[PDB]
Amino acid sequence: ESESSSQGLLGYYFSDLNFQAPMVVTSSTTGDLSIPSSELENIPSENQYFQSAIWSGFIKVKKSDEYTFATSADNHVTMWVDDQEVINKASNSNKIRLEKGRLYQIKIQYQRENPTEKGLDFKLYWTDSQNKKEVISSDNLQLPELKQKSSNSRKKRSTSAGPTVPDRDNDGIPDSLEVEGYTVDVKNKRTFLSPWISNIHEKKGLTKYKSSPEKWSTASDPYSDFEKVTGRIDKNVSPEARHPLVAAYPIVHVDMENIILSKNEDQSTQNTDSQTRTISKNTSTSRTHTSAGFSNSNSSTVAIDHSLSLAGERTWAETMGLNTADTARLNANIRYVNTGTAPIYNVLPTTSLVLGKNQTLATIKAKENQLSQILAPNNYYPSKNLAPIALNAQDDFSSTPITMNYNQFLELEKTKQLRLDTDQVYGNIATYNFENGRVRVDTGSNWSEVLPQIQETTARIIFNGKDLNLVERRIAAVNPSDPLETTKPDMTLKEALKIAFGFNEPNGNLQYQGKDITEFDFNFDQQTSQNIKNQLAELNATNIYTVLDKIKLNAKMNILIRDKRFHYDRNNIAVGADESVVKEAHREVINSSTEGLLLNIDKDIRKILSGYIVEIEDTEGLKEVINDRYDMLNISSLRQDGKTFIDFKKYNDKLPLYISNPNYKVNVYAVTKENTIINPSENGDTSTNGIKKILIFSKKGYEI
Ligand SMILES: [Ca+2]
Ligand SMILES: [Ca+2]
Repeated sequence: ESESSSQGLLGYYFSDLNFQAPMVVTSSTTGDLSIPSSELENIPSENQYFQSAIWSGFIKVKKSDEYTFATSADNHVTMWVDDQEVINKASNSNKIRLEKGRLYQIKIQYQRENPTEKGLDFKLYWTDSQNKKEVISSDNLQLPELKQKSSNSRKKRSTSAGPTVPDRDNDGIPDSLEVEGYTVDVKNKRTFLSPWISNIHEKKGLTKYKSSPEKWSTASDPYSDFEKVTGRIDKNVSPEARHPLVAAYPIVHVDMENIILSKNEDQSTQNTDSQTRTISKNTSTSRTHTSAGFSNSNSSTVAIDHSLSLAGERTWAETMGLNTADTARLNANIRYVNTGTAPIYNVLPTTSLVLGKNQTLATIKAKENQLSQILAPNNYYPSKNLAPIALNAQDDFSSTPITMNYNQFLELEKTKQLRLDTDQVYGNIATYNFENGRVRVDTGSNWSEVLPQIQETTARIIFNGKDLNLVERRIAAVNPSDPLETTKPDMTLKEALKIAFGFNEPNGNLQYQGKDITEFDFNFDQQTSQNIKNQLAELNATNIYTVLDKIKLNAKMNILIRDKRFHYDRNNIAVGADESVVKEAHREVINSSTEGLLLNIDKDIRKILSGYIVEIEDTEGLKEVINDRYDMLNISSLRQDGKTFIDFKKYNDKLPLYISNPNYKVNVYAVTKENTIINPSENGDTSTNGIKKILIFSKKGYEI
C-alpha cells in the first residue's frame, strides 16, 4: 500500500499564471489531480490560488482501443500523448489509438487567470469505444522517469512540445526550489513538496532543505534528492541520510568477539586420545581512525584479554602444550559491522587479519550473492539475535587454517593485538524504480561507482559521542575550485552536526544527548585546520564554539570530534581519563563490605578501566596487595541493574577479606587501559609493582 500510494502522475501547482512559482509538487495515484484548500495549511492563503499546473508521467492501457481524453477544464488545458497534442483550449471528440503493452508519455498543462476558489479541482478522464467515460484509474498511470538516464521503455525527459519546469538534473525538484529552499510535509498520507516559508514552517518544526539543482544526488550517492525527501528509497537507509546533504553509503568493519588458540597437527606425530588443549579469550574490537587523517580505509584493532579466566590458568603455551618447534592455530568468532548510512545486499568486503605491522595470517571472504540477510546500517551481520561467524566453521571443509609459527605466537602473546583491514567493495545497490514504484537490488547499480565521488565531494566528520565508538558521516559541501560542486548550498559546521549526528539546540546551546558541544573537542587535518583558522580570522572570532553557525565546510575536510572526558591513543580509541574524573566516578558507593564494593559507574568511564587492585594496609603503613598479579585485576562486573560490583572474593580464594584488626584499611585502586600491564616485566615480575593506579576507595575495617 505504501509503494502504490507513491505511484501515479507527478504534478506541479503554481501560484502564478506562467509556471514560474511552484507551491506544491506531489503525485496523484489516479486521474483525480485535485488538491483541495483543506490540504494547504503550509501555503500562505494568498498563494493557495493556483493559476497554473503541469502534470507529467506515463499512461499504459490494459486493452487496445481508440480513446478520447477529457479534463474538467478543457478550455484551460493543453494535453499531449507522446508528442501528439490531443486537447487544446476547448473540448473535443478526437480519438487516439493506444496499444496494450506500450507506454505513452503524458503531459498536461493548465492555466486560469484569477481563480475565485483556492486549491484546484481537476480531473483527467478518458472514454473508450463503448462510450464509458471514467476518471483514469491508478493501474494506468505511472511517474516520469526521474533518473540520470532513460530506461528501455521510459524516456527520462518529457516532450518539449509542452512547457517544462526547469529541472536540470532530472530529480523532479524544480531548480528554483532546490536553490531557495523547500520542505516536505505529509497531509492525508500524500507527500507535498513546497517552498520554504520561514514564518509558517519554522515553528511547525518542518525541515528546511536545500540541494544542488545540478546534482541528481547532492551527496553524490545513489539516491536522488527527490527520492530521499519523498520516501522513494530503501527503508534500510539511515534516517539522517534521507537529507539531501547527508551521504548514504555503507561503512564496514569486522568485530572479533573471541579467539581460541591451539597447537597445530604435525605430520610426524599422531593426535592422542585426549581433550584438545586450547586457550580461549574474549576480545574487544574497535574501528579506528589514524589522524583527523585523510585515509578512508576500513580498519579495526582487536585487544585480546590479558587477564586470567580459569583458576590455576597457566601461560598460553603451557596451556596449548606449544613447544619451540611447533605451529599454533587460531580460530575466532566475528561479525561484520555497518556503522554507515546505507545497506549491503550481495557482496561483503574482504578482510585481512594481520599480526604486527604487516604479517597477514588470514584472508576472510564471504560468498558473493549468497548473503543470509541484509547488512543494515547501525547493525551487524549476522544479526545479534543469531550466532556469530566462526572463521573456521563446523564441517566447512574448504576453510583455510589460520596458523602462526612459534615466533609469531610469541609476538601475539607479547602484543595481545591483531588488526582487521577491510576493503570497500560492497556490491549492488537497492534503488527506486519509477515504473513500478518498488525498491529492489539493481544489477546495474554498484557501490564502487559512487564511493569515490562521495569521498571527493563531502566534508567528513568523525564523532564518538554515542558510546565512544568512532562514527563517520559525510556531508555535502562546496569545493570552491570545482564548478559543479559550487552549485551546492553552503554548509555550516553547526548545521552539519545537527543533520548528520542529531545535535539539537533547545536553549540556544548546541548539544548531543544532553551534552553541550563544548564537552567535545575539535581536531582537523592540516588543510582543514588552515582553512578554519583563516575563516575565524575573517570573522574576527577567536573561539570556534561561539561561531559554529558561521564556519563553512568544504569538500574533503576531515573533522574529528571526541568526548573531552577521555585520553585517546593514536587510533583515536579511548584508553583512559584524568585521575580526578576516575575518582569522581567512584565517589558514590552504594554498599561496601568485606566481599566487595557495589557502586554506580558511568557506562563510558567503565570502558577505559581495565582493572582494580585491592590492598589491606596495617595501622603502621605496610601494604598487602590481595590480587597481586598483572593478570588478576579483572574483578569488576556489570550487574543486570547496571550497577558495578568490585569483587574482593574472586582472587581471595573465594573468601571475604580477613581484616585481622578493625583499624586496618582496605584500599582499592583503578587501573586505566592506558596503564594496563599485559605481560610480565623484563625481569619476569608478574606483580602489580610499578603499575600506575588511581586510588578510588579507602576505608578502615570498622568503617566497612
Ligand atoms: Ca532538480
Ligand atoms: Ca538535485
